[PDB]
Amino acid sequence: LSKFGGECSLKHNTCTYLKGGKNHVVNCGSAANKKCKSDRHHCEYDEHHKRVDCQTPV
Ligand SMILES: [Zn+2]
Repeated sequence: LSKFGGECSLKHNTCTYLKGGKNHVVNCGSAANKKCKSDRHHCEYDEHHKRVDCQTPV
């Protein structure tokens, strides 16, 4: 698997995702369409393309 799901922190602006059954962290990004806008919202990290999305529900 190279796309990982998790939850974003509104205060820290980060995506905490599961990889190999353990929590890992990446920053969401600072732009209006990238940052975490709702606490504990779903996020996805695509490790293959090095892209994170802290705003799409799917
Ligand atoms: Zn490729």
